[PDB]
Amino acid sequence: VIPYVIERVYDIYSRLLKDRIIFLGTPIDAQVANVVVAQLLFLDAQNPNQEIKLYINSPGGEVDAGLAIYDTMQFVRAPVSTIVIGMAASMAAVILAAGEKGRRYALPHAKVMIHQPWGGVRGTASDIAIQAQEILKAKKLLNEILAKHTGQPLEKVEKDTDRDYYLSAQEALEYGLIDQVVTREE
Amino acid sequence: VIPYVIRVYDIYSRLLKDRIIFLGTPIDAQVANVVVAQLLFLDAQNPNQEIKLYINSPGGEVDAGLAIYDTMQFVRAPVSTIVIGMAASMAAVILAAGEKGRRYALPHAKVMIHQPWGGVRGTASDIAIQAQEILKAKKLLNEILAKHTGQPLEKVEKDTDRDYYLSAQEALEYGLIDQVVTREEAL
Amino acid sequence: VIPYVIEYDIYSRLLKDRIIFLGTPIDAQVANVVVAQLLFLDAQNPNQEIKLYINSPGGEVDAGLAIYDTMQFVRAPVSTIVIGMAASMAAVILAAGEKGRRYALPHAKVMIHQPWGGVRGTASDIAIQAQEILKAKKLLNEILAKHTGQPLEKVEKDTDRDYYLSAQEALEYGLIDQVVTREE
Amino acid sequence: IPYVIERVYDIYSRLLKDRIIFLGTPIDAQVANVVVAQLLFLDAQNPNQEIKLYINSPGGEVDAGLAIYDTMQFVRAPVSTIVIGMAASMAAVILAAGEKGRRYALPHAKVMIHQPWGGVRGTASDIAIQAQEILKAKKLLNEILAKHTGQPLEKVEKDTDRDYYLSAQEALEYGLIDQVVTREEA
Amino acid sequence: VIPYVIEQERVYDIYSRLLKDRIIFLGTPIDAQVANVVVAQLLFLDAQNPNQEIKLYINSPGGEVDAGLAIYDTMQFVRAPVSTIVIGMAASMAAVILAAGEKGRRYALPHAKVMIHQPWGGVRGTASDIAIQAQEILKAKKLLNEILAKHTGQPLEKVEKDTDRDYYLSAQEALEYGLIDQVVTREE
Amino acid sequence: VIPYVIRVYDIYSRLLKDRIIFLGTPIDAQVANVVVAQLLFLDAQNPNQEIKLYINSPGGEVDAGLAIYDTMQFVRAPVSTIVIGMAASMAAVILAAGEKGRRYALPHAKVMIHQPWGGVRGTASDIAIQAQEILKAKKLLNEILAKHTGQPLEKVEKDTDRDYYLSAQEALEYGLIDQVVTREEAL
Amino acid sequence: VIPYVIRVYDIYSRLLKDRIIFLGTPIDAQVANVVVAQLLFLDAQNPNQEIKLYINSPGGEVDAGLAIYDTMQFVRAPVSTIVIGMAASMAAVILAAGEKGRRYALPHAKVMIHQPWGGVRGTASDIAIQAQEILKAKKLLNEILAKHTGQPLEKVEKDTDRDYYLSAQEALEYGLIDQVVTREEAL
Amino acid sequence: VIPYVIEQERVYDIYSRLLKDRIIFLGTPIDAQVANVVVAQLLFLDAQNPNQEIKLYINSPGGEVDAGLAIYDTMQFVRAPVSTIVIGMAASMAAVILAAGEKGRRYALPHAKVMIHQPWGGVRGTASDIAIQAQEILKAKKLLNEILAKHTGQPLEKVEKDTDRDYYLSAQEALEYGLIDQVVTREE
Amino acid sequence: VIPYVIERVYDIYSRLLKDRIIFLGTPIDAQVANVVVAQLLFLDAQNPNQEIKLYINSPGGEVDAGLAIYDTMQFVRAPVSTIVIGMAASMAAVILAAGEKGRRYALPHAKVMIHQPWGGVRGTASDIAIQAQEILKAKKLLNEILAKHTGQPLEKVEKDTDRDYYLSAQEALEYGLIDQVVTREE
Amino acid sequence: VIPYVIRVYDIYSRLLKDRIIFLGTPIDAQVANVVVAQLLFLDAQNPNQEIKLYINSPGGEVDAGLAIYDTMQFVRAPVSTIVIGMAASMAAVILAAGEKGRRYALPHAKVMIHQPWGGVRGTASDIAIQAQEILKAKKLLNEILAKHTGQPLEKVEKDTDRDYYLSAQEALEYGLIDQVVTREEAL
Repeated sequence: VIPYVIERVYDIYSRLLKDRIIFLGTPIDAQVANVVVAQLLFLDAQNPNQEIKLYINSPGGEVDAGLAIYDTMQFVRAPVSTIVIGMAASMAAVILAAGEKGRRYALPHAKVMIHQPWGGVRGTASDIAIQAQEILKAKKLLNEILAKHTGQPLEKVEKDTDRDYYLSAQEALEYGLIDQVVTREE
Repeated sequence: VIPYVIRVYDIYSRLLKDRIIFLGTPIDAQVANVVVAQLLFLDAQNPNQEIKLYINSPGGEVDAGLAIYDTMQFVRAPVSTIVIGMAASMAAVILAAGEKGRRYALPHAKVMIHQPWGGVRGTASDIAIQAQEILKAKKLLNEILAKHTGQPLEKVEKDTDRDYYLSAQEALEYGLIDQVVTREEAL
Repeated sequence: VIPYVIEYDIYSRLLKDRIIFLGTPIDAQVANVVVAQLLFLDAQNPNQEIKLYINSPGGEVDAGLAIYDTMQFVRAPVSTIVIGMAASMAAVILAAGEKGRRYALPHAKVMIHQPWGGVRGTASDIAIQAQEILKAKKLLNEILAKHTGQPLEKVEKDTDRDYYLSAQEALEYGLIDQVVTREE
Repeated sequence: IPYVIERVYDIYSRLLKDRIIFLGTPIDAQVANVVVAQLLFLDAQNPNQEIKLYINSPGGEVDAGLAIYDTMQFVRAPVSTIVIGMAASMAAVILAAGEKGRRYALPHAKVMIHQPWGGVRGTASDIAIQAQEILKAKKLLNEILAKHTGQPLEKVEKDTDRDYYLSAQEALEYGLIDQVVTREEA
Repeated sequence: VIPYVIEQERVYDIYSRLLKDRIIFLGTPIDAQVANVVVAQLLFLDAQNPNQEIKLYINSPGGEVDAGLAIYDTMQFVRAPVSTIVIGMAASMAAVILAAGEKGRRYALPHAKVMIHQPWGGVRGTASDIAIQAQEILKAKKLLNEILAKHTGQPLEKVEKDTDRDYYLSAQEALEYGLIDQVVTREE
Repeated sequence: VIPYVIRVYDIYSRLLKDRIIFLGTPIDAQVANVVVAQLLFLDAQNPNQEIKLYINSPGGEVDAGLAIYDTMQFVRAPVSTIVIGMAASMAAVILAAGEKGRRYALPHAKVMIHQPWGGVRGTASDIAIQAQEILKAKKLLNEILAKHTGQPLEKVEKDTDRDYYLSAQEALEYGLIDQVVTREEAL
Repeated sequence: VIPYVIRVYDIYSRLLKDRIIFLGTPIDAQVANVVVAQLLFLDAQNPNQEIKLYINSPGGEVDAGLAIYDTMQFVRAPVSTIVIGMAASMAAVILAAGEKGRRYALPHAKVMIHQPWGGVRGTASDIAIQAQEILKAKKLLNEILAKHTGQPLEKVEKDTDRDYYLSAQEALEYGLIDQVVTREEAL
Repeated sequence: VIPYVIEQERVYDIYSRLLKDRIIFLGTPIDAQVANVVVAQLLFLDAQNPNQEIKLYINSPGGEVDAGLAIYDTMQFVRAPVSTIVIGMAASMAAVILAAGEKGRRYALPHAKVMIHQPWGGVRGTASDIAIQAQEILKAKKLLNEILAKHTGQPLEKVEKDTDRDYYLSAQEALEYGLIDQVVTREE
Repeated sequence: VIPYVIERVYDIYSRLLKDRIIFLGTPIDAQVANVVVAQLLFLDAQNPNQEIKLYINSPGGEVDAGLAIYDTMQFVRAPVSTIVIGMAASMAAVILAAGEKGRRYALPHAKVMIHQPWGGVRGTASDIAIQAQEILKAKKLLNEILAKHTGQPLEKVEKDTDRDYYLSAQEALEYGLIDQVVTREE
Repeated sequence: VIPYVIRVYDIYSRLLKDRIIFLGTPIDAQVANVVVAQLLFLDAQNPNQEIKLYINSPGGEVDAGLAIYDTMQFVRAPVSTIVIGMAASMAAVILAAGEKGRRYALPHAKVMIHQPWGGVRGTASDIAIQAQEILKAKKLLNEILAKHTGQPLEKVEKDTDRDYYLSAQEALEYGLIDQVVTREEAL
């Protein structure tokens, strides 16, 4: 059930998209990634110099899908501000941390969590070795991305993500995942 | 079966034009996102006009409910809360979080507060981590409740140990609402 | 298939004439949409009648009381008309219409009964839930006694089991004001 | 279940020959009836010789567990109880109900006591009746535990409000058993 | 929950709106119905202007061989040059389609992944029917290796050896392999 | 996810405006009816302008496929057929049934022809009736293929005994199409 | 299909007559009870004669595994343990708990040790109770392994953090067994 | 519907009756429970007489590696010589067990089939857990190739190449490979 | 529900096994093959010179399982007479035809059917090629076995088994699959 | 729930000792095999003593029923048939196939004859083959019925076109049985 607004009839999310606001509010798969990539490219084509706001409330999801969002944020000229409302876990926390530096925000009771990737393999030993190597490459890459955007040493990030690593908004600020905890509007 | 008005509105969209939002379901991430979206939209249209949030919900996910809570505190527009029916658990937190003086209940509405519910699976290491998170959430929700009701924290911790039901008048005495409204001329 | 009108689906068209249908079992979403319609019509005009057509087996107590409370709250008088059946929470809502403007079609029926529920959990949790339902049972008997004019002790006895009334019997009970057969 | 010759026994039937009964499953009416049948049989064979009830059970239905409890008190034969593994809820009541002086635990066995749980659907009148029955059951089980452990009733009622787990040594301190047994010498 | 745009009256969902800018998404596993709708957009855009570039964004694990080849053939069939961009993943038939973009206009985002491998299938039936189905798969396997060799510039024997099992490439490795022409990091 | 064009067309509806029809799914009665409806509509719009039928289908029900076949022969408008992807069984009959000279394949498209498949349960009398119908369908389809390909009937009957797969060039040699097209100028 | 021997024994019952018990399935309460019953029976038959416990199990419930562990320590009869196949988690604890000097492995048998796994749903209070129990079980199992292997407690706790697989020779180096046997004269 | 024999009082099902003649059947997929019951029969027969031959008839597609290795080790563990006979099929771990029979006493019926191939498995979990499981599979793969090389006399590199995919052998080919010692057609 | 006989208690099939009679009365899988092989080896060990009777009423089944039965019939010294009652299809018809020459029988309304094998393959193209080669080898082998035991030219057998090839008892006699149609007992 | 006699018999095994066989289920291969096994056993014990086959069956698979039929004709022992309840389709063929003069029905037993029922799936070629088999079975069963009843083949073909029900007295007049038996002294 999603309500509508006029002025031209908009659903609420389309209405906010007109104001350069995108929601990443679901677990992340290819389809979620494609629609977020589509909106980022659209907004950047309309104006490559105006801020885009990406609101995040997501438990994360597929690595390749999350990296397509990450890469498109880095690619577009428009600066992408990130705001976690609720939860930003796993690939969603990487995306949060990938916002334009200085414009990564959290609501006071929002939560961030980072952890190593999860996977599965079925097949002959030969096929398993191939797939295990890919997941091991993904694990290293995500730690490198997190270290780069938080300023933390890679060695520390690798230690912290070995299991589920939960951060309050203030703790995520100290970690370097966000730039500001926002409580009240101007 | 959602009715319409005429350019074309469903009934909830029509009320949204009048700065009325409904929280009438169990709360998950998707419900929180759409309520947050409506709050931000209305606050962007006019940060000085009241928003009314009608509540009829059994609660739901803590993170999702806290996203609504934080957005209510964040926006400049004052958010009046009205429980029709029931406001339980995270929905009771949100009810109590409305603009002070503008928190209302219909006469036969019910409020219920209780500690959070959860689940954990995994190794002992993973379970300890998840158990810590449930424990922090329980403490935080009791703190938010004490803060918006004025009750001492210890009393709240004790009252929410099991399901704690309040009538509208009892919720008023508890500090969860400001007024029980029976008739419209009384406003 | 729900047909349309151009000046609307048929229910939206009737809402333009200040008519609301309560024609399904009552849960939170049904209560919310009926409440929304009542508030909308009352904000359009707080002095003109609203007509609530009822054909429902009842449903959740909290949801039914949300409709009941909103009917009492709005300034607009809410006329109630049972077509078909009005059972349990829907019979409460019928009886709560503006006095003098509660109607029934000749073969429509009303049924009143104590609430129904369930509880699972430890003994401590069951004790809490049992007392909420027992408070609900008393309150619904009090509301029915109030709007019918029957003594509370009589209502409590009559609703111990399913208590069916014809339209004429519901009139005598005090749950409605008039059985209407013809339009005229 | 293996078999023994010298005319063939399964292992549990073979141990019954030595006056040993196993309570090794969740407790329902059926489990209670066969345990009761074994208690009555052994007591009729010899009302003066000890019976050994080995316990490894998460508990179960109250009425079924109390049928075992009552039959233990009823028979003249002394019933020694031994928890191997776990004795939870109604099974902890049964453990504690063994002949005083003859309630034993292996060193890593676990005991747990807690208030009863249940459910009912129906009219308010029917729910009121069922809630009353659960409340009487809760009081009765706390009274039985107070009786056999020597603990004050108020303490037992406070302890069983939620799951109350005890090690073997803690169960000894509680009064639920008489001895933690480690090796077969005494 | 796909958002909409108004007259950028005219109402577009976001993908229809990008289609107006000659952008097509291949963002799902490939079956006949996905292939048909991508072929339809290719034919439509080429009829509107046969000289303007088309951009095909790819985020797909691949799929049915016949369906992927319908997309491949339609790309060569239309006069409009089709640029391919892998965002996320381009595996199997999707990697064939990525590599089939206009030479010089095959792109990857920095962390996109490409994977190539021999086809997979199944058949039940009599030995006669199974032999027929096995022969079709072996022809498909050879054809896909030939198409890949053609668009990468790699020797056929190398491609056949590399696709015997799942062969994963980073964006930079796919450039070195010849499946793409450029890894793009920032817009400009 | 089917995109739209501008007033409002989905992409297939937009292409239908240019006299293009897709047969891109397994064939049942509902697929045949909508393809028949599009053929009749285009032929009524202009009985002299070409219609393009794009084919990517594994075939399907015989009666449904023959309704498409019969409607193509019936309408005055010439129907060009183009297999993109695959055209198997009734879809291959339909491909071969396009206007002589205007039956096309993309280079890696595939055609397959084979005898019909069915099933029946019932009494021996009922089974005998159903077996004779499938027998008549098998003969009729071989006759239609022989007609549109120019192949002798005994050859078609031998070839369709089991799944008979053809590349685009081999389908050209068979007489099922008139031209393999690589670039669009060829049409 | 379990064969029989002659009066009537199945093969496991026949081997039980020779004081041999198999732990060859995942461990739950029912498996522990029947293994306990066999240990008590053999020990009552003769408290001085060796019992052989053949192990091929992925482990299982902690309480069930500890009932087997405790009964082995309790009975006067010495219990030799022999892993054929695999002995993981509680089965590895049971293997290492055999009589000192009489813990054996076949050459390609494998041992694996790891911390316990569980789950719980419920209120925060109930979850806190269950997390402390799994925490106590995790510590207790590391202490038991340290005792029977001679390894320092901190090493066992580090090693069992994730699945820790050992060959027969590596389990010998760990102290989980006393001898790798290739031919039967070695026992 | 397994038939019975009487005192050939004493009642045997047919398999228990053949067990009396020191015959064991491995005629199902191999899991822990199959391995345990075969190990139990091996231990029982060897305790009754450690010097008399045991006959293990094989008709199995293989199964779990640990379970098959428990049978393999117990065959070497017992003093009694274990003769293996493949009737029907001996694939994977069952082919390892076939080849592990007493040298000179490994047999095949004329149309029996043998197949060898690398192990298969699966895992879900965190990357850390997956790496642990992948390492166990790779050790199992190497160990099984080493055991096969040992009992066939084949070079390790040859066995590793041959088991990369399903490697089927007729009875005569299995003799030439070294997995069996004799193809037997008629009794005598 | 299978009835019993005495003299010693036998089920009916075990009682007939005492008279050297084996039933192949089910579809053929490994388990069916193993139990038939077990009975053939048992009877041949009891007396390698006395006839064994194999009654057949089966639609056939797995090729490897059927060949294990076939090979054991050829292996044992005891002559195996085959009798089809009801139906002998596919692998069951091969087994029927493999009986001792002169002692292969059919009841008058029994039916025989021969046809090429059926299979399935799933996997990469490489795996499919391997499996398709195995089924093609099985198809050739079964035609060679049928030709050898019927005396028919291999080329004819290969043509006849291309689809389901049904034979009446008299037609199976003329084909060489059996030696005699039996109507009445001596 | 099958009762016993005392060395130990279930009730059907006890009656088998008296040369009584029950055909009391739908007929498939497994039922035919066990009835054939009993017929052969009894005939081997004494080829000169009557066997009684009690019938209460709706019929079943043709090949399975024909195996019983052929074994009845094959054995030297005369097989008397008695329908109690119902003998339909293949069970009616078997009833009519008992030893002439020894085919009986209880007074309210029912007999029904009808053409066979089947199913076919596959290509047209495979369906034609299966259709031929159903057709041969239909002709053969009508021939067997004409042979044991003495009815002309054409009449049987006509009567079995649909379900053809007979009372015991009508089955006697049809030639399917020889006697309706009401009381035991009448034998």
